[PDB]
Amino acid sequence: HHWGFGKHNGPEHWHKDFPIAKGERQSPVDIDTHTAKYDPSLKPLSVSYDQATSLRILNNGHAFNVEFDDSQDKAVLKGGPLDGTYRLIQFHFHWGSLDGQGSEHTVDKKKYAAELHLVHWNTKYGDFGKAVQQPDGLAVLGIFLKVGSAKPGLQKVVDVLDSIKTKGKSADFTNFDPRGLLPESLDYWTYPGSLTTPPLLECVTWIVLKEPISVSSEQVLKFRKLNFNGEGEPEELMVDNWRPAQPLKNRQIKASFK
Ligand SMILES: [Zn+2]
Repeated sequence: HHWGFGKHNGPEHWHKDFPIAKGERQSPVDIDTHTAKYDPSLKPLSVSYDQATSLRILNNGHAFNVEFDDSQDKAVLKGGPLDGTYRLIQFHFHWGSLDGQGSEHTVDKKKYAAELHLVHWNTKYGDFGKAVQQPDGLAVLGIFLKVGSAKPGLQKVVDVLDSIKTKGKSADFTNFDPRGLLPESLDYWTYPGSLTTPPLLECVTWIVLKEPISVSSEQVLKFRKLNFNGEGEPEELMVDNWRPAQPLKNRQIKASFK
Protein backbone atom coordinates (compact mmCIF):
# COMPACT_ATOMS: atom_id res chain seq x y z
CA HIS A 1 0.00 0.00 0.00
CA HIS A 2 2.56 2.67 -0.87
CA TRP A 3 1.99 6.20 -2.09
CA GLY A 4 0.70 7.06 -5.53
CA PHE A 5 -2.05 8.97 -7.27
CA GLY A 6 -5.17 6.78 -6.80
CA LYS A 7 -8.24 7.20 -4.60
CA HIS A 8 -6.71 5.44 -1.70
CA ASN A 9 -3.04 6.45 -1.80
CA GLY A 10 -3.06 9.95 -3.40
CA PRO A 11 -1.63 13.26 -2.22
CA GLU A 12 -4.10 13.65 0.65
CA HIS A 13 -2.73 10.43 2.16
CA TRP A 14 1.00 11.08 1.83
CA HIS A 15 1.30 12.80 5.19
CA LYS A 16 0.80 9.49 7.04
CA ASP A 17 4.08 8.11 5.72
CA PHE A 18 5.76 11.47 5.06
CA PRO A 19 4.74 13.90 7.77
CA ILE A 20 6.80 16.67 6.14
CA ALA A 21 3.89 16.83 3.65
CA LYS A 22 2.34 19.29 6.14
CA GLY A 23 5.63 21.24 6.50
CA GLU A 24 6.58 24.87 6.27
CA ARG A 25 7.93 24.98 2.69
CA GLN A 26 5.99 22.41 0.62
CA SER A 27 5.52 22.53 -3.15
CA PRO A 28 3.82 23.16 -5.49
CA VAL A 29 2.06 26.43 -4.72
CA ASP A 30 -0.27 28.82 -6.46
CA ILE A 31 1.62 31.80 -7.93
CA ASP A 32 -0.44 34.90 -7.30
CA THR A 33 0.99 37.13 -9.98
CA HIS A 34 -0.24 40.35 -8.39
CA THR A 35 1.41 39.50 -4.98
CA ALA A 36 4.78 38.22 -6.33
CA LYS A 37 7.43 40.91 -5.89
CA TYR A 38 9.85 42.11 -8.54
CA ASP A 39 13.34 41.51 -7.15
CA PRO A 40 15.68 43.70 -9.19
CA SER A 41 18.70 42.06 -7.54
CA LEU A 42 17.73 38.84 -9.32
CA LYS A 43 20.26 38.03 -12.04
CA PRO A 44 19.36 36.36 -15.33
CA LEU A 45 19.25 32.68 -15.30
CA SER A 46 22.18 30.91 -16.92
CA VAL A 47 20.97 27.67 -18.53
CA SER A 48 24.01 25.86 -19.95
CA TYR A 49 22.88 22.76 -21.81
CA ASP A 50 25.20 22.68 -24.83
CA GLN A 51 27.23 19.70 -23.49
CA ALA A 52 24.27 17.78 -22.01
CA THR A 53 24.63 14.03 -22.15
CA SER A 54 21.30 12.19 -21.89
CA LEU A 55 21.53 8.48 -21.14
CA ARG A 56 18.24 6.76 -20.62
CA ILE A 57 14.48 7.14 -20.15
CA LEU A 58 12.77 5.23 -17.31
CA ASN A 59 9.10 4.65 -16.36
CA ASN A 60 9.33 4.73 -12.57
CA GLY A 61 5.65 4.02 -11.87
CA HIS A 62 4.70 7.68 -11.22
CA ALA A 63 6.20 9.48 -14.28
CA PHE A 64 9.03 8.94 -16.78
CA ASN A 65 12.48 10.38 -16.14
CA VAL A 66 14.96 11.33 -18.87
CA GLU A 67 18.29 10.86 -17.08
CA PHE A 68 21.60 12.61 -17.73
CA ASP A 69 25.26 12.04 -16.98
CA ASP A 70 25.82 14.24 -13.92
CA SER A 71 29.33 13.00 -13.13
CA GLN A 72 30.80 16.18 -14.69
CA ASP A 73 29.65 19.82 -15.23
CA LYS A 74 27.97 19.11 -18.60
CA ALA A 75 24.47 20.64 -18.28
CA VAL A 76 24.27 23.21 -15.52
CA LEU A 77 22.01 25.86 -14.14
CA LYS A 78 23.48 28.97 -12.50
CA GLY A 79 22.52 32.53 -11.81
CA GLY A 80 19.06 33.71 -10.95
CA PRO A 81 18.54 33.20 -7.23
CA LEU A 82 21.20 30.53 -7.13
CA ASP A 83 24.58 30.52 -5.47
CA GLY A 84 26.96 28.11 -7.12
CA THR A 85 26.54 25.47 -9.84
CA TYR A 86 23.64 23.01 -10.15
CA ARG A 87 23.94 19.98 -12.41
CA LEU A 88 21.10 18.49 -14.44
CA ILE A 89 20.30 14.97 -13.34
CA GLN A 90 16.90 14.28 -14.92
CA PHE A 91 13.73 15.83 -16.25
CA HIS A 92 10.17 14.58 -16.05
CA PHE A 93 6.60 15.82 -16.49
CA HIS A 94 3.32 15.96 -14.61
CA TRP A 95 0.13 15.82 -16.68
CA GLY A 96 -3.62 15.44 -16.56
CA SER A 97 -6.35 13.17 -17.83
CA LEU A 98 -7.84 16.26 -19.53
CA ASP A 99 -6.31 19.42 -20.96
CA GLY A 100 -7.83 21.52 -18.14
CA GLN A 101 -5.52 20.08 -15.45
CA GLY A 102 -2.09 18.51 -15.04
CA SER A 103 0.26 21.26 -13.82
CA GLU A 104 1.49 21.28 -10.19
CA HIS A 105 2.10 25.00 -9.92
CA THR A 106 -0.83 27.19 -10.83
CA VAL A 107 -0.84 30.83 -11.91
CA ASP A 108 -3.66 32.88 -10.41
CA LYS A 109 -5.31 29.49 -9.80
CA LYS A 110 -5.02 28.58 -13.54
CA LYS A 111 -3.98 24.97 -14.19
CA TYR A 112 -1.95 24.11 -17.31
CA ALA A 113 -2.20 20.81 -19.17
CA ALA A 114 1.22 19.67 -17.94
CA GLU A 115 4.41 20.85 -16.26
CA LEU A 116 8.04 19.95 -17.05
CA HIS A 117 10.58 19.75 -14.21
CA LEU A 118 14.30 19.94 -14.97
CA VAL A 119 15.98 18.76 -11.79
CA HIS A 120 19.45 19.94 -10.80
CA TRP A 121 21.62 19.42 -7.72
CA ASN A 122 24.14 21.70 -6.06
CA THR A 123 27.63 20.45 -6.80
CA LYS A 124 28.98 21.57 -3.42
CA TYR A 125 27.23 18.52 -1.93
CA GLY A 126 28.93 15.99 -4.22
CA ASP A 127 25.95 13.81 -5.17
CA PHE A 128 22.18 13.99 -5.47
CA GLY A 129 21.52 11.91 -2.39
CA LYS A 130 23.48 14.29 -0.16
CA ALA A 131 21.99 17.35 -1.89
CA VAL A 132 18.40 16.44 -1.07
CA GLN A 133 19.28 16.62 2.66
CA GLN A 134 20.25 20.32 2.36
CA PRO A 135 18.02 23.40 2.23
CA ASP A 136 19.76 24.63 -0.92
CA GLY A 137 20.44 21.24 -2.42
CA LEU A 138 18.30 21.30 -5.55
CA ALA A 139 17.20 23.76 -8.20
CA VAL A 140 14.19 22.76 -10.26
CA LEU A 141 13.32 24.63 -13.43
CA GLY A 142 9.56 24.35 -13.97
CA ILE A 143 7.97 25.02 -17.38
CA PHE A 144 4.24 24.98 -18.10
CA LEU A 145 2.77 23.13 -21.09
CA LYS A 146 -0.38 24.24 -22.88
CA VAL A 147 -2.04 22.41 -25.76
CA GLY A 148 -1.84 24.06 -29.19
CA SER A 149 1.01 23.74 -31.72
CA ALA A 150 3.40 20.80 -31.50
CA LYS A 151 6.77 21.23 -29.76
CA PRO A 152 9.27 19.72 -32.25
CA GLY A 153 11.89 19.27 -29.56
CA LEU A 154 9.51 17.01 -27.54
CA GLN A 155 8.78 14.58 -30.31
CA LYS A 156 11.80 12.32 -29.73
CA VAL A 157 10.51 11.84 -26.17
CA VAL A 158 6.95 11.13 -27.38
CA ASP A 159 8.15 8.55 -29.83
CA VAL A 160 10.07 6.40 -27.33
CA LEU A 161 7.19 6.18 -24.83
CA ASP A 162 5.89 3.02 -26.44
CA SER A 163 9.03 1.24 -25.39
CA ILE A 164 8.58 2.18 -21.69
CA LYS A 165 4.83 1.74 -21.30
CA THR A 166 4.91 0.06 -17.89
CA LYS A 167 6.61 0.55 -14.56
CA GLY A 168 10.29 -0.48 -14.40
CA LYS A 169 10.87 -0.34 -18.18
CA SER A 170 13.78 1.72 -19.46
CA ALA A 171 15.28 2.46 -22.84
CA ASP A 172 18.49 3.97 -24.13
CA PHE A 173 17.96 7.66 -24.76
CA THR A 174 21.19 9.29 -25.87
CA ASN A 175 21.88 12.53 -27.69
CA PHE A 176 18.68 14.25 -26.57
CA ASP A 177 19.00 18.06 -26.41
CA PRO A 178 16.89 19.58 -23.60
CA ARG A 179 17.34 23.05 -25.10
CA GLY A 180 14.50 22.09 -27.42
CA LEU A 181 12.05 22.12 -24.46
CA LEU A 182 12.66 25.74 -23.42
CA PRO A 183 10.42 28.72 -24.22
CA GLU A 184 11.83 31.93 -25.73
CA SER A 185 11.86 33.93 -22.49
CA LEU A 186 13.62 32.97 -19.26
CA ASP A 187 11.53 35.39 -17.11
CA TYR A 188 10.66 33.50 -13.92
CA TRP A 189 9.20 33.38 -10.46
CA THR A 190 11.23 31.82 -7.60
CA TYR A 191 10.56 30.61 -4.06
CA PRO A 192 11.91 28.01 -1.63
CA GLY A 193 10.02 24.71 -1.61
CA SER A 194 10.14 20.98 -1.74
CA LEU A 195 10.10 17.86 -3.89
CA THR A 196 6.52 17.31 -5.07
CA THR A 197 6.64 13.52 -4.67
CA PRO A 198 7.63 11.58 -1.55
CA PRO A 199 9.90 11.98 0.30
CA LEU A 200 8.75 15.64 -0.15
CA LEU A 201 12.09 16.94 1.18
CA GLU A 202 12.41 20.69 1.62
CA CYS A 203 15.54 21.08 -0.43
CA VAL A 204 14.39 22.90 -3.61
CA THR A 205 14.89 26.37 -4.97
CA TRP A 206 12.01 26.54 -7.46
CA ILE A 207 12.45 28.59 -10.65
CA VAL A 208 9.16 28.61 -12.57
CA LEU A 209 9.21 30.16 -16.04
CA LYS A 210 6.44 32.57 -16.91
CA GLU A 211 6.17 31.62 -20.56
CA PRO A 212 4.62 28.23 -21.28
CA ILE A 213 5.62 26.00 -24.15
CA SER A 214 2.95 24.67 -26.50
CA VAL A 215 2.59 20.98 -27.28
CA SER A 216 0.03 19.34 -29.58
CA SER A 217 -2.99 17.35 -28.51
CA GLU A 218 -1.36 14.32 -30.13
CA GLN A 219 1.77 14.75 -28.02
CA VAL A 220 -0.09 14.93 -24.71
CA LEU A 221 -2.34 12.03 -25.73
CA LYS A 222 0.75 9.85 -25.98
CA PHE A 223 1.70 10.74 -22.42
CA ARG A 224 -1.70 9.53 -21.35
CA LYS A 225 -1.12 6.08 -22.89
CA LEU A 226 1.63 5.26 -20.36
CA ASN A 227 0.81 2.96 -17.44
CA PHE A 228 1.35 3.25 -13.72
CA ASN A 229 1.38 -0.53 -13.44
CA GLY A 230 3.99 -3.11 -14.23
CA GLU A 231 3.75 -5.42 -17.26
CA GLY A 232 1.21 -8.20 -16.65
CA GLU A 233 -0.54 -6.24 -13.88
CA PRO A 234 -3.97 -4.65 -14.41
CA GLU A 235 -3.74 -1.59 -16.66
CA GLU A 236 -3.97 1.80 -14.98
CA LEU A 237 -3.29 4.77 -17.23
CA MET A 238 -0.60 7.16 -16.03
CA VAL A 239 -2.62 10.37 -15.84
CA ASP A 240 -3.17 12.97 -13.12
CA ASN A 241 0.25 12.45 -11.59
CA TRP A 242 0.30 15.97 -10.13
CA ARG A 243 0.30 17.15 -6.52
CA PRO A 244 -2.14 20.06 -5.94
CA ALA A 245 -1.06 23.45 -4.62
CA GLN A 246 0.04 23.57 -0.97
CA PRO A 247 -0.17 26.48 1.47
CA LEU A 248 2.37 29.21 0.93
CA LYS A 249 2.82 29.81 4.69
CA ASN A 250 5.75 32.11 5.51
CA ARG A 251 7.06 32.55 1.99
CA GLN A 252 7.29 35.32 -0.58
CA ILE A 253 7.38 34.54 -4.31
CA LYS A 254 9.81 36.79 -6.18
CA ALA A 255 9.65 37.73 -9.83
CA SER A 256 12.62 38.34 -12.11
CA PHE A 257 10.54 40.70 -14.29
CA LYS A 258 7.92 43.44 -13.91
ZN1 LIG B 1 8.16 16.99 -10.77
